Amino acid sequence: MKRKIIAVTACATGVAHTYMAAQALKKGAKKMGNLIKVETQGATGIENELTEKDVNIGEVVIFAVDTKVRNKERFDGKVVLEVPVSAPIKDAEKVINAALALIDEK
Repeated sequence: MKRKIIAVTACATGVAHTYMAAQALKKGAKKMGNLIKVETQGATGIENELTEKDVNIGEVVIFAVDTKVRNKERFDGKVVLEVPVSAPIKDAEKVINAALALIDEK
C-alpha cells in the first residue's frame, strides 16, 4: 500500500518553490497513502538530510530542484524521477504517478 519514495527539493533564489513543492508533494503522497522522504535544501543548507538508511528505504528518487544536491551521492545509482521544482506544486499527484512509472508504469 505504502510505496517507498524519496524526493529532493532544492532551490537557491526562490525558496518559495522548494518549500511549497515539499509541502504539496508531502500532502499528495500522504493522501495517496505512501511513505515519502522529502529532502529540503535551502540552496546549501539541508533541512532534512536523508541518510543512507532513508535513501535505501525509498526506491524512487524524485528530483525537483533548480540547484545542485549534496546528498545526491547516495541517490545516484537509484531509480529517479527528475522534474522542475515548480512541478510538484501544481501536479504533485502526477509527479508521484511519474515515480511509479519508473518502477512499474501504469
